[PDB]
Amino acid sequence: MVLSEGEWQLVLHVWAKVEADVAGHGQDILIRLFKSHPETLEKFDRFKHLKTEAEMKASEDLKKHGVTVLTALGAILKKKGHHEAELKPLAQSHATKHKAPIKYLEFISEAIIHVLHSRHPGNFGADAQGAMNKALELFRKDIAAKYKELGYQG
Ligand code: HEM
Repeated sequence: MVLSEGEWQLVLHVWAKVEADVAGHGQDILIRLFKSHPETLEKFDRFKHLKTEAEMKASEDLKKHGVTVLTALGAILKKKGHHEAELKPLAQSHATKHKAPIKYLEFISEAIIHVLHSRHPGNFGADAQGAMNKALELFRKDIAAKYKELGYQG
């Protein structure tokens, strides 16, 4: 698929606001994922012991991982579709080591959209949400194709 320039501008305009507080957004997104879809927590040996939202919010480790996650995603989005090199090591680790199914990438996608909608209503109207959804769908499609080349699931 291909996004237009005007779609990429909508994506990077809201992402510029996210980047004012990467750690806070990273925490909100992972906590949303883990509360919405508790099954995903089981993939993280590092975090699986966390019982409550309160425990998640107080974890320095979870916050650090949120920063890692959003920094990797932010680098991919700023490539505006030209992200083949950034995607390769990410696909390899998530297919072979972490075993992160496409369905769980859908779930974190939903979590990202929820948090941007909650925190940035003025810059995340319907057209901006549509552009962010397309960017994330593009990401998932390209990662699924690499999963296939690497010998993991769809
Ligand atoms: C926007 C989607 C995601 C991005 C950009 C992302 C990014 C990253 C990065 C950069 C790392 C560290 C380096 C590496 O191991 O590749 C990592 C590790 C990891 N990811 Fe993801 N990830 C995403 C989605 C997921 C999902 C949905 C799952 C599983 C439900 C997952 C499970 C893991 C695990 C288990 C680790 C290792 C954590 C640890 O023990 O240090 N990832 N991810």
